[PDB]
Amino acid sequence: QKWKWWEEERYPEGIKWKFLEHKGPVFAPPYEPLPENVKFYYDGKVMKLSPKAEEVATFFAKMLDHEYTTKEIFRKNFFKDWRKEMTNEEKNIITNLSKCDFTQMSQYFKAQTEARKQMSKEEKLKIKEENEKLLKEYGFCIMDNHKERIANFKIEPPGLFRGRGNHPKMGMLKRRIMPEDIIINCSKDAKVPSPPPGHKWKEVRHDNKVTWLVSWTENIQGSIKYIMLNPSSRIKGEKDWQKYETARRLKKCVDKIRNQYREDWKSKEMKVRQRAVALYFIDKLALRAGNEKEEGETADTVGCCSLRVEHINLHPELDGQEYVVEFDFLGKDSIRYYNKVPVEKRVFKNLQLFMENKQPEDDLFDRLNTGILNKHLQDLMEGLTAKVFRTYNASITLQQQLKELTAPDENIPAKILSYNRANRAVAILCNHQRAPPKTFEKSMMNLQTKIDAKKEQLADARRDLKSAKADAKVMKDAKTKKVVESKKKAVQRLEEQLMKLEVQATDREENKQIALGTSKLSYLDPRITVAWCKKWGVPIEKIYNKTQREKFAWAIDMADEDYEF
DNA sequence: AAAAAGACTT
DNA sequence: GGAAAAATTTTT
DNA sequence: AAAAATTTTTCCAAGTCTTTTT
Ligand SMILES: O=C1NC(=O)c2c1c1c3ccc(O)cc3[nH]c1c1c2c2ccc(O)cc2n1C1O[C@H](CO)[C@@H](O)[C@H](O)[C@H]1O
Repeated sequence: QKWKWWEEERYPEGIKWKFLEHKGPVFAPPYEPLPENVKFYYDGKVMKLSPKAEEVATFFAKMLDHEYTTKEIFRKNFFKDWRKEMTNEEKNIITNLSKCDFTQMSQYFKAQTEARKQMSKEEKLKIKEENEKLLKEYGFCIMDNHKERIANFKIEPPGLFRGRGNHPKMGMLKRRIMPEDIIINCSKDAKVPSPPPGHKWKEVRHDNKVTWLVSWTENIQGSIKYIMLNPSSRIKGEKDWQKYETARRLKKCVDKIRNQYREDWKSKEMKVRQRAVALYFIDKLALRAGNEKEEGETADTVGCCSLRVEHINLHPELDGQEYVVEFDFLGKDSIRYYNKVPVEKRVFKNLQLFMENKQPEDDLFDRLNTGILNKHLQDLMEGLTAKVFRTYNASITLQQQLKELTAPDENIPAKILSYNRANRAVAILCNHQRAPPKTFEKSMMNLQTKIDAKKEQLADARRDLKSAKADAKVMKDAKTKKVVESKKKAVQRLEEQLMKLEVQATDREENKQIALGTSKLSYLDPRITVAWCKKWGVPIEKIYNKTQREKFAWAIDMADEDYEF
């Protein structure tokens, strides 16, 4: 049938749903104990571990081939949380982690992973079918007259935290979520889910002000984790559309604001002069608005409104250009932003006033935060917040670059290269850097020998064409004229295959150190892509995959070739 | 306000 | 949503 | 067949921003 929610009357602000019914969450598979043959050693003597401690042991044993299991924090934190999980007799023997031997456990787990790849077709088909019924019983929920798919109905299995970068809590045990940790959300008129036999849920609420189905607190940072609906849903979609419409509401007066902060660099007060240079960095240079986070709980990473004096270095003339600012800091997910950038005169002179009488450990932009920045952005435009500047700047840049890289005479695969090249341009700006895959980028040798193999085929096609024109000299008739037709059609068809493999090769080389993914899903308006695909006749299925085609369903229907962001 | 929470992004 | 796995696929 | 490159689920957190409590 297919529900077109985008044609319906917008949902009144306040309420998110009227009805909500779901079979609750699926719990993480229980611990399957280690057999009599797999032994844990301590001080070279055998030790049978109690089911609680043996479970945490398995969590360290599996990551043993990694490099972080030698880090001080990972080992301190781990051993702390492991000592808790032990019995009073084990706490007395096991004084340190360094005298423990996990090798037999680690080998068993490297053996089971290997034994799972050698599993028979009859067995694999049995797991894949009982996995697809789990998806039909717990995978969907009812939300207002329609069935909507759930995002992550499965609850996270217990293991060890690593997080990203230099984390202070890395190594800590993520404890198993029991039904008693779960808060349920459904309507009054709905069938409240039944908890696992001989268990009870923490609290069953009916909050129609919220979009979640199940929620709970996780022990590492204490933040609330949620079971939300799949992107194809109304609730996640109507909001994603709204986002991209508030990026357009910025476009019609962006130049007005971009020519306001410029004059504010010459302002009277210090607070007004800081807020303006901050806004410049977010807009033109693409920085996330740095929210102040607690120290010693998360990694030391910053953003704009949280940048420190040590993070930026000033240089007058570097390699030929005036007023250069050198950025060197770890952003979200510990990803480094290195940027040497020629700015205006009044900016470079302003940064000196901010770094005046301050130490390297102090915050560059004092008398400012994200809330002080956002209050001004609300009085500049309704709904405007600091992240709309990444959405706008990304979406507009995708449109400008497509209007430049799409040649009307190009064939279909070459047009795709253009969209990727334009996607790439947005990935570099919005800082979605990546590290080259370990030993997998050497398979570039195997992709080039597919292009050099097609040249071997064309070096026989061009020399097959030369036997069509050299035989036209001796006896020219209707049978010899067909050899100049059939052996010219082949040269053109093998040449369009070499072009296709040279197009798809330039993609992988230039897109080595960046990622299109984040931008594609969360920053680029899909209507810009659909308009493009309808304009050049390129089928959408060649740009958007199975998942994204369902997420952006609203853009695939409602959007003509004439859409202008 | 000004932390501390809770809800959605990315 | 990127990085690692697993369910598929193309080269061997 | 059986090693190997490409493709799609399943692991794992870290931000932005609004809403409570203190
Ligand atoms: O960029 C990301 N880095 C991440 O580590 C990440 C990201 C995204 C993400 C980026 C763009 C986007 O559009 C959606 C997205 N969902 C993410 C992550 C996670 C993520 C990480 C750990 C985890 O346990 C659940 C997660 N979900 C998930 O996102 C939500 C977290 O509450 C849930 O819907 C569910 O856990 C699962 O989908």
